[PDB]
Amino acid sequence: RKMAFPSGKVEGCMVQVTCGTTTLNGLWLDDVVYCPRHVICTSEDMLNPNYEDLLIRKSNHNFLVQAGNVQLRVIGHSMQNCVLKLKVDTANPKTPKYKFVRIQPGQTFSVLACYNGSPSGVYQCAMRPNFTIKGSFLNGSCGSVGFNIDYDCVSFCYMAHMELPTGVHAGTDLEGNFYGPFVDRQTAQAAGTDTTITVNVLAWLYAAVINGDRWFLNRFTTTLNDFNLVAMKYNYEPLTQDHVDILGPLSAQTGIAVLDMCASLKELLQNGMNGRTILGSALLEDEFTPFDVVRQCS
Amino acid sequence: SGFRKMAFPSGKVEGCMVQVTCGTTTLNGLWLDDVVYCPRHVICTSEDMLNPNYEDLLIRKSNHNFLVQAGNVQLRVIGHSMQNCVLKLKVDTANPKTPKYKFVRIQPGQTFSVLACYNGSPSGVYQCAMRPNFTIKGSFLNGSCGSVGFNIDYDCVSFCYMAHMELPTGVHAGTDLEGNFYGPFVDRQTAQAAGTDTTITVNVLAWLYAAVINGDRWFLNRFTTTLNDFNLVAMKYNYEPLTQDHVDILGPLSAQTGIAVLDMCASLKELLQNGMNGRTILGSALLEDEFTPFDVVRQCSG
Ligand code: NA
Repeated sequence: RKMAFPSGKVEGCMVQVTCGTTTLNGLWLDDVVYCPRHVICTSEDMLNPNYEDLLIRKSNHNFLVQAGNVQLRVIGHSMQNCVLKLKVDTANPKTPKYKFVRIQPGQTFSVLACYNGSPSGVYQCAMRPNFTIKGSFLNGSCGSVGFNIDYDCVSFCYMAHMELPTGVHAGTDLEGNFYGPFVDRQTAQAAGTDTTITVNVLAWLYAAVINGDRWFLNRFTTTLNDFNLVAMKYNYEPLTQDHVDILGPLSAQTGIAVLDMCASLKELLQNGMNGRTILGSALLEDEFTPFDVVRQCS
Repeated sequence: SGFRKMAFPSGKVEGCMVQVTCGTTTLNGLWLDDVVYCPRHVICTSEDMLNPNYEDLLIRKSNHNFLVQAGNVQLRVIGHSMQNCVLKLKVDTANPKTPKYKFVRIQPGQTFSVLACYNGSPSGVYQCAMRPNFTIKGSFLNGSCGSVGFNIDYDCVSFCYMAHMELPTGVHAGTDLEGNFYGPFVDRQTAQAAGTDTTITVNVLAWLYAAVINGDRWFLNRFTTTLNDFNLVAMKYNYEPLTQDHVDILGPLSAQTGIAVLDMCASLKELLQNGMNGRTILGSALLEDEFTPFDVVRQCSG
């Protein structure tokens, strides 16, 4: 059971942004509303949008921002990469302590999903190696904002811009930089073949050991290079020395060296589960980071 | 790959979470209007928990024995009473963040979100179902201060669950907000264990309909089954029996897809026999049973 962060601090920041007939979700922090810049495009604009030119043709009156039933008056607009910044005449009184951060594939965060024009659900996820996010099967989302919470500080890391044909979404950080080889233009785009986040699977095996689920431990230890040869065969991400270092705390806590756990994982890949489960699951979980496990399993 | 279930946004409940301390025992309470609800075993020592006599423990308490903290603000308790297994502390301030709310008792198979507290504050939210054996599958639950379960329908929070105990297998058990336990469990540290759990068959069938609606059909077959034959097979896999009520409930999805309910039962029978052979349904390599017909009809009948 993966948990998301409590979403209340972000809920107070979700607003609806309308340009023409397009309405989508924006993030209201102090006196700025952040949203995908493609809100300014028409159907025909998307085929080859000149966003800088389209934006200068736009005026403050072209934007309608609503926080609940209160309209926010737009008093200026600028673009930062693929994110539109709408200066509004009112600072959000619910603005939490926050910062904008960029995460790496394999790292986890919570998504507050908007449906029918307001925040509707929250889930925990990992950014896939192919930079997409496995969201809800429900289509027609008005957008999504991804975040982590550390103490009282919300670290915003993701904003959804598009749905991909496979049921996943793709997006930017809050400075408008895309994650992955995607563009906010109407053009043929597909997620690349995805792979399993190996360092997270190892983190989760450590969680299993901490919770007393040990049947999969074996006496063997492999090498980083021998393991990666097997990992590649099974569409697992290569393990790096950095990953090994990251797992260090869990190795010290459990007494299972990383390359020792890698040999357990190699065997699980090559031979299967043999009718057993781990932490009650018949499948290996790759949406817990090492930091998630350390934090939740002491 | 599992099915991506969403929890309700937890903000409306976060505004109601408070800390309740009795002696050395601190746990989560729910502050609604001028009442704080929490498990009555907050008044127990570790010794008491084997055979607590709650009436005897409570008659000896005064209002000022209860420490209630809402953030860095201390709430003054001005009365207290016990309703079944829940303690109700009247405080001198109505919670200004109280949402529209009601208390409801749910049935096994129903879903709800859980706002989990850890280390003395809300720390995580997840979506779950009340299992057929009346337990909740939680997270790692290392040092939980409690949990509150809820649904949110049109800005009204329906509170349906409060966690009281962790059971040996890592699941938890608890009560409705009137303090009545779900299942045969008691708020006493004595040998009690969850019965064998079973899969929520009607939920799996609703989710298969959601899959067809969203364009997944590889698992359909040309067979049907009688209701009794299906139940004889399903129970061999530890699936819950399907009732005529369940058949009625799936009616709208059958009418939407053109697939008779007992035809979908034949498909489920075949999926249990074959597995998924490396394929997914709605992105999931597992059969999902924590998505109810109500939510499917709502999110897919459109
Ligand atoms: Na080993």
